[PDB]
Amino acid sequence: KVSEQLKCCSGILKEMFAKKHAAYAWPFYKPVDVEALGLHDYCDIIKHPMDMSTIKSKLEAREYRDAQEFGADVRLMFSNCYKYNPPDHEVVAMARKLQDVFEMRFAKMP
Ligand SMILES: Cc1nnc2n1-c1ccccc1C(c1ccccc1)=N[C@H]2NC(=O)OCc1ccccc1
Repeated sequence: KVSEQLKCCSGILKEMFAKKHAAYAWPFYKPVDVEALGLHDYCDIIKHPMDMSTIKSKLEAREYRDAQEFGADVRLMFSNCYKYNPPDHEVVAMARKLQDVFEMRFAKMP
């Protein structure tokens, strides 16, 4: 069961990285580069930063003990985005589009 669900989770992340979703997924590929982006207050507001590459590394290092732990990291990524940015921000619109993809696949896990 657990190995099966983590297998599915790897398939979900792979979909999220796929060219099909690149136009709204790209901001989540890597850790937020606060210095490059000039986000002086990002670490004041966001205590547990998360991104798709860190999630990929954690999967491949077999650091998730079940699918819900993986699920909580993905949702943390998205929540950090919603916490930091105003609701009308361009990056929030992208986050919700990508969360469409995640939530639909995640719910249909065996
Ligand atoms: C993820 C995530 N969470 N927040 C943010 N990203 C993020 C992470 C990585 C990369 C981009 C972003 C974008 C973003 C994404 C898409 C469009 C616009 C902004 N916006 C970032 N937020 C912000 O205020 O950037 C200022 C800004 C605004 C405009 C330009 C430069 C800097």
